[PDB]
Amino acid sequence: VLSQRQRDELNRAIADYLRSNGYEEAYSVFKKEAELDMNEELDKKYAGLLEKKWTSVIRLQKKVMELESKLNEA
Amino acid sequence: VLSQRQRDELNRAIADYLRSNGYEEAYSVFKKEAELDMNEELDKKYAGLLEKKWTSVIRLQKKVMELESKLNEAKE
Repeated sequence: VLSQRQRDELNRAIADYLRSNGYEEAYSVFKKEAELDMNEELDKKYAGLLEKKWTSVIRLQKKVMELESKLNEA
Repeated sequence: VLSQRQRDELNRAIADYLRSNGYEEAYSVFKKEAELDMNEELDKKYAGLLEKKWTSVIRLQKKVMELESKLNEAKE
Protein backbone atom coordinates (compact mmCIF):
# COMPACT_ATOMS: atom_id res chain seq x y z
CA VAL A 1 0.00 0.00 0.00
CA LEU A 2 0.66 3.73 -0.66
CA SER A 3 -0.64 6.11 1.93
CA GLN A 4 -2.84 8.92 0.64
CA ARG A 5 0.13 11.29 1.02
CA GLN A 6 2.43 9.05 -1.06
CA ARG A 7 -0.38 8.65 -3.61
CA ASP A 8 -1.08 12.35 -3.94
CA GLU A 9 2.68 13.03 -4.34
CA LEU A 10 3.03 10.20 -6.89
CA ASN A 11 0.04 11.47 -8.87
CA ARG A 12 1.31 15.06 -8.87
CA ALA A 13 4.62 13.72 -10.12
CA ILE A 14 2.86 11.76 -12.85
CA ALA A 15 0.84 14.89 -13.80
CA ASP A 16 4.08 16.99 -14.06
CA TYR A 17 5.65 14.24 -16.16
CA LEU A 18 2.70 14.11 -18.59
CA ARG A 19 2.78 17.88 -19.18
CA SER A 20 6.51 18.10 -19.32
CA ASN A 21 6.58 15.41 -22.08
CA GLY A 22 3.89 17.14 -24.02
CA TYR A 23 1.04 14.72 -23.30
CA GLU A 24 -1.27 17.61 -22.57
CA GLU A 25 -4.47 15.62 -23.22
CA ALA A 26 -3.36 12.80 -20.90
CA TYR A 27 -2.39 15.51 -18.34
CA SER A 28 -5.87 17.09 -18.58
CA VAL A 29 -7.72 13.89 -18.30
CA PHE A 30 -5.56 12.57 -15.47
CA LYS A 31 -5.89 15.77 -13.39
CA LYS A 32 -9.61 15.40 -13.56
CA GLU A 33 -9.67 11.67 -12.83
CA ALA A 34 -7.23 11.98 -9.95
CA GLU A 35 -8.96 15.18 -8.80
CA LEU A 36 -5.68 17.04 -8.69
CA ASP A 37 -5.82 20.70 -8.15
CA MET A 38 -2.30 21.67 -9.08
CA ASN A 39 -1.38 24.97 -10.67
CA GLU A 40 1.95 25.96 -12.22
CA GLU A 41 3.20 27.31 -8.87
CA LEU A 42 2.78 24.07 -6.94
CA ASP A 43 4.13 22.26 -9.97
CA LYS A 44 7.57 23.86 -9.47
CA LYS A 45 8.02 21.54 -6.46
CA TYR A 46 7.27 18.50 -8.70
CA ALA A 47 9.19 19.42 -11.83
CA GLY A 48 11.18 16.46 -12.98
CA LEU A 49 10.38 14.52 -9.77
CA LEU A 50 9.10 11.30 -11.38
CA GLU A 51 12.17 10.91 -13.64
CA LYS A 52 14.41 11.75 -10.72
CA LYS A 53 12.88 9.10 -8.48
CA TRP A 54 12.86 6.48 -11.22
CA THR A 55 16.53 7.12 -12.04
CA SER A 56 17.54 7.12 -8.32
CA VAL A 57 15.86 3.74 -7.75
CA ILE A 58 17.23 2.06 -10.85
CA ARG A 59 20.73 3.13 -9.76
CA LEU A 60 20.15 1.66 -6.31
CA GLN A 61 18.75 -1.51 -7.88
CA LYS A 62 21.90 -1.80 -9.99
CA LYS A 63 24.02 -1.47 -6.88
CA VAL A 64 21.96 -4.11 -5.11
CA MET A 65 22.42 -6.41 -8.12
CA GLU A 66 26.20 -5.95 -8.18
CA LEU A 67 26.46 -6.59 -4.46
CA GLU A 68 24.22 -9.68 -4.65
CA SER A 69 26.33 -11.04 -7.56
CA LYS A 70 29.57 -10.70 -5.66
CA LEU A 71 27.77 -12.43 -2.76
CA ASN A 72 26.24 -15.05 -5.11
CA GLU A 73 29.63 -16.22 -6.43
CA ALA A 74 31.04 -16.01 -2.82
CA VAL B 1 18.34 12.70 -20.07
CA LEU B 2 16.67 9.31 -20.26
CA SER B 3 17.55 6.89 -22.98
CA GLN B 4 14.75 5.76 -25.17
CA ARG B 5 15.08 2.33 -23.53
CA GLN B 6 14.59 3.73 -20.05
CA ARG B 7 11.81 6.20 -21.19
CA ASP B 8 9.93 3.26 -22.69
CA GLU B 9 10.13 1.29 -19.48
CA LEU B 10 9.02 4.32 -17.48
CA ASN B 11 6.10 4.92 -19.87
CA ARG B 12 4.97 1.27 -19.63
CA ALA B 13 5.15 1.51 -15.85
CA ILE B 14 3.00 4.67 -15.87
CA ALA B 15 0.51 3.07 -18.27
CA ASP B 16 0.18 -0.04 -16.01
CA TYR B 17 -0.25 2.19 -12.90
CA LEU B 18 -3.05 4.16 -14.58
CA ARG B 19 -4.91 0.99 -15.64
CA SER B 20 -4.51 -0.94 -12.46
CA ASN B 21 -5.41 1.99 -10.14
CA GLY B 22 -8.59 2.96 -11.99
CA TYR B 23 -7.53 5.98 -14.07
CA GLU B 24 -8.99 4.39 -17.21
CA GLU B 25 -9.68 7.47 -19.24
CA ALA B 26 -6.11 8.66 -18.60
CA TYR B 27 -4.75 5.18 -19.48
CA SER B 28 -6.45 5.18 -22.85
CA VAL B 29 -5.31 8.69 -23.70
CA PHE B 30 -1.80 8.20 -22.44
CA LYS B 31 -1.18 5.09 -24.56
CA LYS B 32 -2.32 7.07 -27.64
CA GLU B 33 -0.19 10.09 -26.80
CA ALA B 34 2.90 8.17 -25.71
CA GLU B 35 2.43 5.86 -28.72
CA LEU B 36 2.42 2.73 -26.61
CA ASP B 37 0.81 -0.71 -27.07
CA MET B 38 0.15 -2.84 -23.95
CA ASN B 39 -0.61 -6.57 -23.86
CA GLU B 40 -1.37 -9.16 -21.09
CA GLU B 41 2.34 -9.96 -20.91
CA LEU B 42 3.40 -6.36 -20.41
CA ASP B 43 0.43 -5.77 -18.09
CA LYS B 44 1.77 -8.55 -15.83
CA LYS B 45 5.45 -7.55 -16.13
CA TYR B 46 4.83 -3.86 -15.23
CA ALA B 47 2.11 -4.57 -12.66
CA GLY B 48 2.84 -2.57 -9.48
CA LEU B 49 6.18 -1.38 -10.75
CA LEU B 50 5.75 2.39 -10.70
CA GLU B 51 4.23 2.28 -7.21
CA LYS B 52 6.95 -0.15 -6.09
CA LYS B 53 9.78 2.12 -7.30
CA TRP B 54 8.16 5.26 -5.91
CA THR B 55 8.35 3.74 -2.35
CA SER B 56 11.70 2.01 -2.71
CA VAL B 57 14.52 4.55 -1.98
CA ILE B 58 14.96 3.92 1.75
CA ARG B 59 14.39 0.20 1.48
CA LEU B 60 17.01 -0.05 -1.24
CA GLN B 61 19.56 2.17 0.64
CA LYS B 62 19.01 -0.15 3.62
CA LYS B 63 19.54 -3.22 1.39
CA VAL B 64 22.73 -1.78 -0.12
CA MET B 65 24.10 -1.27 3.42
CA GLU B 66 22.97 -4.73 4.62
CA LEU B 67 24.66 -6.34 1.62
CA GLU B 68 27.87 -4.36 2.05
CA SER B 69 27.85 -5.49 5.73
CA LYS B 70 27.37 -9.18 4.71
CA LEU B 71 30.39 -8.70 2.42
CA ASN B 72 32.38 -6.87 5.18
CA GLU B 73 31.89 -9.57 7.84
CA ALA B 74 32.39 -12.28 5.17
CA LYS B 75 36.08 -11.38 4.54
CA GLU B 76 36.66 -10.50 8.24
